[PDB]
Amino acid sequence: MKEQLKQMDKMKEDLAKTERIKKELEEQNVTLLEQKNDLFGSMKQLEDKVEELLSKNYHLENEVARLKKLVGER
Amino acid sequence: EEEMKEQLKQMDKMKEDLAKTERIKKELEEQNVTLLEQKNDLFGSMKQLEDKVEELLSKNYHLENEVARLKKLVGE
Repeated sequence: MKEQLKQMDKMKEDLAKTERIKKELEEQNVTLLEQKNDLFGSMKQLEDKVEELLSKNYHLENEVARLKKLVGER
Repeated sequence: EEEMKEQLKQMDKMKEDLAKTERIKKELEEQNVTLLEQKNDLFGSMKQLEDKVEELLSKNYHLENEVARLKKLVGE
């Protein structure tokens, strides 16, 4: 019966360790989900930015081309 | 001294509380490694998006200088 109290003593520290690590992982898990979400939010902003710049790029190409003719270039 | 059955059992419930917690722990490590991979892939896409943003900003800049040059050329 004495060894059990001991076997239990060790077991208590193992459970305590495993539990604390389980809690760290839960927190980590929560941080990752919120980080993936942040990246989705950032990509949506960049995609719209790319859209906007693309329109500006196409508009600018049309201006240059028109002005190229007007001045007799290339 | 017949109190042993109490802790001898308390011992058994602890043996399972430990196996359970370890099983959940390993599951979480697993899921977290997955989320980590998914987080990196997303991060990569974003970077590429950023690469595209810079390139466009750069082409547009050159293009705006052309308009400027050409306009000046017309006025001379």
